[PDB]
Amino acid sequence: AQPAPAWTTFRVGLFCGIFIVLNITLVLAAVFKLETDRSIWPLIRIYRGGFLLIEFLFLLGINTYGWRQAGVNHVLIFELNPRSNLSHQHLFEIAGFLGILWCLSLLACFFAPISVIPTYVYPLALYGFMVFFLINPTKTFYYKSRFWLLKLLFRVFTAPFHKVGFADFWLADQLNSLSVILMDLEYMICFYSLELKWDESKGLLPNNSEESGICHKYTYGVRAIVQCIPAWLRFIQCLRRYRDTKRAFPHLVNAGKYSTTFFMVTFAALYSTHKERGHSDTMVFFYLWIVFYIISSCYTLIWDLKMDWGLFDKNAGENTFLREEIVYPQKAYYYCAIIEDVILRFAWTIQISITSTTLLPHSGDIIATVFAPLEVFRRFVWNFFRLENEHLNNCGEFRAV
Amino acid sequence: AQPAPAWTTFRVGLFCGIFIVLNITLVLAAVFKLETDRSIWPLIRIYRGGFLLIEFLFLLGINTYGWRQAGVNHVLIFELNPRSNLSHQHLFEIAGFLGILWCLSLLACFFAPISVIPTYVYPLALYGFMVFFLINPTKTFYYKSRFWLLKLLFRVFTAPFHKVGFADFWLADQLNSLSVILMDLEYMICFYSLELKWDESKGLLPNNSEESGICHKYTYGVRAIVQCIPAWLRFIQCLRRYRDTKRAFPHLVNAGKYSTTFFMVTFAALYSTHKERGHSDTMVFFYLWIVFYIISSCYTLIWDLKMDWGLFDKNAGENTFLREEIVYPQKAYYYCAIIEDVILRFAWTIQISITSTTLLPHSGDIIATVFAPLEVFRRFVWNFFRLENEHLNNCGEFRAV
Ligand SMILES: CCCCCCCCCCCCCCCCCC(=O)OC[C@H](COP(=O)(O)OCCN)OC(=O)CCCCCCCCCCCCCCCCC
Ligand SMILES: CCCCCCCCCCCCCCCCCC(=O)OC[C@H](COP(=O)(O)OCCN)OC(=O)CCCCCCCCCCCCCCCCC
Ligand SMILES: CCCCCCCCCCCCCCCCCC(=O)OC[C@H](COP(=O)(O)OCCN)OC(=O)CCCCCCCCCCCCCCCCC
Ligand SMILES: CCCCCCCCCCCCCCCCCC(=O)OC[C@H](COP(=O)(O)OCCN)OC(=O)CCCCCCCCCCCCCCCCC
Ligand SMILES: CCCCCCCCCCCCCCCCCC(=O)OC[C@H](COP(=O)(O)OCCN)OC(=O)CCCCCCCCCCCCCCCCC
Ligand SMILES: CCCCCCCCCCCCCCCCCC(=O)OC[C@H](COP(=O)(O)OCCN)OC(=O)CCCCCCCCCCCCCCCCC
Ligand SMILES: CC(C)CCC[C@@H](C)[C@H]1CC[C@H]2[C@@H]3CC=C4C[C@@H](O)CC[C@]4(C)[C@H]3CC[C@]12C
Ligand SMILES: CC(C)CCC[C@@H](C)[C@H]1CC[C@H]2[C@@H]3CC=C4C[C@@H](O)CC[C@]4(C)[C@H]3CC[C@]12C
Ligand SMILES: CC(C)CCC[C@@H](C)[C@H]1CC[C@H]2[C@@H]3CC=C4C[C@@H](O)CC[C@]4(C)[C@H]3CC[C@]12C
Ligand SMILES: CC(C)CCC[C@@H](C)[C@H]1CC[C@H]2[C@@H]3CC=C4C[C@@H](O)CC[C@]4(C)[C@H]3CC[C@]12C
Ligand SMILES: CC(C)CCC[C@@H](C)[C@H]1CC[C@H]2[C@@H]3CC=C4C[C@@H](O)CC[C@]4(C)[C@H]3CC[C@]12C
Ligand SMILES: CC(C)CCC[C@@H](C)[C@H]1CC[C@H]2[C@@H]3CC=C4C[C@@H](O)CC[C@]4(C)[C@H]3CC[C@]12C
Ligand SMILES: CC(C)CCC[C@@H](C)[C@H]1CC[C@H]2[C@@H]3CC=C4C[C@@H](O)CC[C@]4(C)[C@H]3CC[C@]12C
Ligand SMILES: CC(C)CCC[C@@H](C)[C@H]1CC[C@H]2[C@@H]3CC=C4C[C@@H](O)CC[C@]4(C)[C@H]3CC[C@]12C
Ligand SMILES: CCCCC/C=C/C/C=C\C/C=C/C/C=C/CCCC(=O)O
Ligand SMILES: CCCCC/C=C/C/C=C\C/C=C/C/C=C/CCCC(=O)O
Ligand SMILES: CCCCCCCCCCCCCCCC(=O)O
Ligand SMILES: CCCCCCCCCCCCCCCC(=O)O
Repeated sequence: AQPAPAWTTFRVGLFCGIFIVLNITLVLAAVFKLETDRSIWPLIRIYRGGFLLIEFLFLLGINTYGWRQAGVNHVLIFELNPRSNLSHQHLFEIAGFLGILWCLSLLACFFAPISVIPTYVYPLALYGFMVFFLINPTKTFYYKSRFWLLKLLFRVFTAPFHKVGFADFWLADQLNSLSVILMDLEYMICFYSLELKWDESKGLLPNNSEESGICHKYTYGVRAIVQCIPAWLRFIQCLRRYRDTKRAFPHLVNAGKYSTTFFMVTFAALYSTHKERGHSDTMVFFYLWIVFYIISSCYTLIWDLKMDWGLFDKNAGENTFLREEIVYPQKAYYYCAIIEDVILRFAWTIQISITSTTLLPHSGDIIATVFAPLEVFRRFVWNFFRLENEHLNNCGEFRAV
Repeated sequence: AQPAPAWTTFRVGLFCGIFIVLNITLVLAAVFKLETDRSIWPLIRIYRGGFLLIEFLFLLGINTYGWRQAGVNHVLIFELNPRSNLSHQHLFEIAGFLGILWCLSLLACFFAPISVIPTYVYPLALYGFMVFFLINPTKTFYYKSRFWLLKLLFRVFTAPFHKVGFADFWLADQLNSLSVILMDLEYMICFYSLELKWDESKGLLPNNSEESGICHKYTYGVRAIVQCIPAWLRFIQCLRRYRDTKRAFPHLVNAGKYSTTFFMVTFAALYSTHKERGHSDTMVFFYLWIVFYIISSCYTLIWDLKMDWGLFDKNAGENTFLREEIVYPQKAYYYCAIIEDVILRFAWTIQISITSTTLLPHSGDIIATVFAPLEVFRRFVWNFFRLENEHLNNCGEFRAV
C-alpha cells in the first residue's frame, strides 16, 4: 500500500477541477444555448454510455480506496501483481481525463467551434479516442494495467474456453450492470448506419422533433440480444464453472438467475412488438412479463443479499441481520446498503424493461437516463461488500483456501 | 522540508484546473461577447492589480519551491518558525484560490448573471473578500501565516520605528516592485468616488468610448505619491538601518538608489502636466526626465547585479562574471537571469513613466498592462538570486554571522 506520488494527486485534482468547471459550463449551455426545434434525444442517448463509463471509473476508484483502507486484500483476490497494483489515485485520474474528453466533446456538439467540422463526428471522435486509449499498443499510458484489462476482457468474452477466475466473473458482472453502455453503442452504430443524413450539418440532432426513426423503435430485436450479452456471458461462465467443479450449488442457481433476466429481455421485446401491432394477447404477454419481472428481480436481490454479500448469517449473533464479523467501520453502512440494493434491484429491472421498447413516450427515455447512473451506483455499492465478503469468507470456491 | 499532505496537493491541482478553464473561458468571452461601444479600460485597470497579486503569489510559491530544493535555508533567513513554515504547495493553493475568485469576478463583470445586482459591485466584492481574507481574525485559513503577514505589514508601513530585519526589507522591496497594485487601488478609490454614475446599470464600463475622465488624467499628483510610497518606505527603512549601524556603505548608497525614483516620478508627472498646459520648458524637462531615467535605471541594474545577486565577483575564478560558489544547478540560469534583469530593469522605469500620463494614447495602457507582469517576473527572478546570495554571503549585515 505505497502512497501515491504527489504528482499523481496534483494531476487528479487538476482533472477533477477541469471536469467540474466543464460540467457547470455544460449545464449552463444546456439551460441557455440549446435549440428546442431539433430533437436532442440522439445526443443524450449517445453520450449516456460515455457518462456511465466515467461514473463507473470514478466509483471504481472510490471502491479501490475503500478496499485498501478497510482491510480487504483486493489485490490478492483479483490476483493482481502486488508490486504493480493501481492505486485509487490512478483510477481517479483516468476517470477525470476521460471525463475531460467527454465534456469537451459534448461542449463541441452543443455549439460547433468549426463550421466545416460536422457536429456528428464529435461523439465518434470521443469514442474513437476512448477505444484507441483502450487498444493503444505504445507503452505510455498505464500499459501494464491496460494490457491486463485487454487480456481479461478477451478472456471474458470467450466465456466457455477458459477457467472462470474471480476477476473474469467480476468484470462479467460489471458488464451485467453496464448493459446500457453496449446498448447505447449499438444504438449509435445503427444510427450512424442510417439516420445521420450526412449532408445535414446537424444530422445528429434531427429537426423532426418527433421520434419515428427505425433505430428508435427496437422492433428489429437486436436491442434484446445486445442487452442479453452481459447476461449471456455470465450464464455461460457459470455453466463452465459448473463443468469444472461438477457442483450444482450455486452454479446452476446462478445459471437460473441469469436466465431469468434472459427471459426478461426476450419477453419484453416480444410483447413490445406485440403491442406495436395491437394483438389481443398483448395483455396476457404483459402479465407474463410482469410476473417474470417480479421473480427475476426477487431472485437477483435475494442472491445479492444472501450469498454475494453474505448477510443475514445465522451465526451473526450481536450483528442484527448481518454477518458474524464485519470489516467496514459502521453497521449503518451495511443497513443502508441493504435498503439501497432492495430499491435498486427493482430500478435495474424496470430500467431494462423500459429501455426494451416498453415505454415509447419521452418519459421512458427520461426515466431510463435517470436510472442508469443509479444502476452503476448500485453496482459500485455491491462491489464493496462482494469484495469484502470474498476476503472474509471465500464464496464461490474461487481460492483454494 | 517536510512533504505536504496529499489533500493539499489535490487542492492546488483542483484550483489550478478551475483557474485554467476559467481563464480559457474568459479569453473566449473577451473574444466573442464583449461590447466595443463602451471603454473596457477601467475594468482592465481595476482587475490588473488583482491579476498581478495572483501572479506574485504563484511566482512566490515557485520561489519557495526553488529555495527548498536548491539548498538555501530561506526559513532561517526570513526568521520563520522552522516547524510551521509554509511549503510551496500552500502558496500555490492560496494563489489558485484567489485566482479563482478573480476569474469569477471578471467573468461575472463580463456578463452580469443578475440584472438587479450592478456590474460595478463585482470588483468591490472581489477586493473586499481579498482584504477580509487578509484581516480575517477567525483562525481557520492560514491563521499563523496571515497574522505574521499582518504584523510584518504593520512593521513595514511604519518603517522608522523598528529595526529592519531581512523580512521587512524583503517585503518592502516586493512592494517597490508592486507599485502598480497600490496605484490601481488608488485609481479604484478615485474612480468609485467620482466616475461611476451609480444610476447606470453598466457604470463600470462607460459608453463615452473616449477617455477624458479626471481619474484617467494624473494632473492632481496623488498618483505620483502612491508611486513613491513603496520607494518611500524602502528609503526610510534604509535611513533607519544606517542610524542603527552608523555605516555609510551601502546604507546611504541604498538611500540614493531608492531616492532617485522619487525624482524620476516627480519629473515624469511634472513634465506631463507641463505638456498638458503646453509651456516652453516641456522639452527641457523631458531631457531632465530622460537623463534621470537613465541614471536611475543604471543605478538599480548595477546594484541588483553587484550587491543583491553578488555577481561579477573578483574571486569567481572559473565562474565567468559570477560568484565563486553557486548553488543553483546550472550557470546558464545565472546568465539568463543577468540578461533578463538587464532587459526588464530598463522597461520597469518606463512602466513608472507611462502611468504618469506621459503617453496619453491607448498604447500607454497596453504597454503598462503588458510590462507590469514582466516587472513581477523580474522581481521573482531577483528574489531567487537575492535569497541565494544572502544564504551564501551575508549581505546587508542582517544576520550576526
Ligand atoms: C454539477 C457540476 C459537477 C459536479 C460533479 C463533479 C465531479 C468531479 C469528479 C469527482 C470528484 C473527484 C475528486 C475526489 C476524488 C479524489 C480525492 C483525492 O485524491 O484525495 C486525496 C486523498 C489523500 O490521500 P491519502 O488518502 O492520504 O493517500 C492516498 C494513497 N494513494 O486520497 C484519496 O483519494 C483518499 C480520500 C478520498 C477518496 C474518497 C472520497 C472520494 C470521492 C468523494 C466525493 C467527490 C464528489 C463526487 C461527486 C458528487 C457530485 C455528483
Ligand atoms: C487544455 C485543458 C483544459 C481545456 C478547457 C477548455 C474549456 C472550454 C470551455 C468553453 C466555454 C464556453 C464559454 C463561452 C462564453 C460566451 C460565448 C458566447 O456567448 O458566445 C458563444 C460563442 C459564439 O458563438 P455564436 O453565439 O454562434 O456567435 C455569436 C456572434 N457574436 O461560441 C463559441 O464558439 C465560444 C465557445 C467555444 C467553446 C468550444 C469548445 C469545444 C471543445 C474543443 C475541442 C473540440 C473537439 C473535442 C473532441 C475530443 C475528442 C478526443
Ligand atoms: C463495451 C463495454 C465496456 C464495459 C466496461 C469495460 C471496462 C470497465 C473499466 C475497467 C474495468 C476495471 C478493472 C479492474 C478494476 C478494479 C481492480 C484494480 O484496481 O485493478 C488494478 C489494475 C492494475 O493491474 P496491474 O497490477 O497493472 O496488472 C498486473 C501487472 N503485471 O488496474 C485496473 O484497475 C485496470 C483498469 C484498466 C484501465 C482503466 C480503463 C481504461 C479506459 C477504458 C475505456 C473503454 C472505452 C469504451 C468505449 C465504448 C463506450 C460506449
Ligand atoms: C491560456 C489560459 C491560461 C493558462 C494558464 C493559467 C494559469 C496556470 C497556472 C499554473 C499552475 C500552477 C501550479 C502548477 C505547479 C504545481 C505542482 C505541484 O504542486 O506539484 C506537487 C509537486 C510534488 O511534490 P514534491 O516536489 O515531490 O515535494 C513537495 C514538498 N512539499 O511539488 C511541486 O510543486 C514541485 C514540482 C513543481 C514546482 C515547479 C514548477 C511550478 C510551475 C510550473 C509551471 C506552471 C505554468 C507557468 C505558466 C505556463 C504558461 C506560460
Ligand atoms: C466554484 C468552483 C467552480 C466554478 C465554475 C465556474 C462557473 C462559471 C463558468 C462560466 C462559463 C460560461 C459558459 C457560457 C455558455 C454559453 C452561454 C451563452 O452563450 O449565453 C450566455 C448566457 C446568457 O446570456 P445572453 O447570451 O445575454 O442571453 C441570451 C438569451 N437567450 O449568460 C449566462 O448567464 C451564462 C454564463 C454565466 C456565468 C456567470 C459566472 C459568474 C460567477 C458567479 C459569482 C458572481 C459573483 C462573484 C463575486 C466574487 C467575490 C469574491
Ligand atoms: C496593498 C499592497 C499589497 C502588496 C502585496 C502584499 C502581500 C505580498 C504577498 C505575501 C507575502 C509573502 C510572505 C513571505 C513569502 C516567502 C516566505 C514564506 O514562504 O514564508 C512562509 C510564511 C510562514 O509563516 P509562519 O510560519 O506562519 O510564521 C511564523 C509563525 N509564527 O508564510 C507566508 O509566506 C506568509 C504569506 C501570507 C499569506 C499569503 C497572502 C494572503 C493574501 C493577501 C491578499 C492581499 C489583498 C490585497 C488587496 C488589494 C488589491 C488591489
Ligand atoms: C482543448 C482546449 C485548448 C480548449 C479548446 C479551445 C480551442 C481549440 C477552440 C476554442 C474556440 C475555437 C475557435 C472558435 C471559432 C472559430 C472560427 C472559425 O474560423 C473556425 C475556427 C475557430 C477560430 C475556432 C478554432 C479553435 C478554438 C480556438
Ligand atoms: C423469485 C422467487 C419467486 C423464486 C426463486 C427464489 C427461491 C426459489 C430461491 C432463489 C435464491 C435461493 C437462495 C439462494 C441461496 C441460499 C443459501 C443456502 O445456504 C440456503 C438457501 C438459500 C437462502 C436459497 C433459498 C431459496 C432461494 C431464495
Ligand atoms: C439509499 C442509499 C442512499 C443508501 C446509502 C448508500 C451509500 C451512500 C453508502 C452505502 C455504503 C457506503 C460505503 C460503505 C463503505 C465505505 C468504506 C469506508 O472506508 C468509507 C465509507 C464508504 C465509502 C461508504 C460510503 C457511503 C456508502 C456508499
Ligand atoms: C460559484 C460557482 C458555483 C459558479 C456560479 C454559478 C451560479 C451561482 C450562477 C451561474 C449562472 C447564474 C444564473 C444566471 C442568470 C440568472 C437569471 C436571473 O433570474 C438571475 C439569476 C440567474 C438564474 C442566475 C443564478 C445564479 C447562477 C446559476
Ligand atoms: C538622483 C540620484 C543621482 C540620487 C542622488 C543622491 C545620491 C547621488 C547621493 C545621496 C546620498 C549620497 C551618499 C552620502 C554619503 C556617502 C558616504 C561617503 O563616504 C561615500 C559616498 C556616499 C555613500 C554618498 C553616495 C552618493 C549618495 C547616495
Ligand atoms: C511620498 C513622498 C514623500 C515622496 C517624495 C517625493 C514628493 C515630495 C514628490 C514626488 C512627486 C511629486 C509631485 C509630482 C507632480 C505634481 C503635480 C503638480 O501639478 C503639482 C506638484 C506635484 C503634486 C508633485 C508634488 C511633490 C511630489 C509628491
Ligand atoms: C550612472 C550613475 C549616475 C549611477 C550608478 C553609478 C555610480 C554612481 C555607483 C552607484 C552604486 C555604485 C556601486 C555600489 C557598490 C559597489 C560595490 C563595491 O565593492 C565596489 C563598487 C560598487 C560596484 C559601486 C560602483 C559604482 C556605482 C554603480
Ligand atoms: C533570457 C531571459 C528572458 C529568460 C528568463 C529567465 C527564466 C526563464 C529563468 C531565470 C532564473 C531561472 C530559475 C533559476 C533556478 C531555478 C531553480 C531550479 O531548481 C529549477 C529551475 C529554476 C526555478 C529556474 C527556472 C527558469 C528561470 C526562472
Ligand atoms: C444520480 C442521478 C444521475 C442523473 C443525471 C441526469 C442527467 C440529465 C437528466 C435528464 C435529461 C434531460 C432532459 C430534458 C430535455 C427534454 C427534451 C424536450 C425537448 C424535445 O423533446 O425536443
Ligand atoms: C507575461 C505577460 C502578460 C501579458 C498580459 C496581457 C494580456 C492582454 C493585454 C492587454 C489587453 C488588451 C486589450 C486590447 C484592447 C483594449 C481596448 C480597446 C477598446 C477601447 O479602446 O475602447
Ligand atoms: C492543460 C495544461 C496543464 C498544465 C500543467 C501540466 C500538469 C501535468 C504535468 C505532467 C508532467 C509529466 C511528469 C510525470 C511524472 C510522474 O508521473 O511521476
Ligand atoms: C467546488 C466543489 C469542490 C468539491 C471537492 C472538494 C475539495 C476540497 C475538500 C477538502 C476536504 C478537507 C481536507 C483536509 C486536509 C488538510 O487539512 O490539508
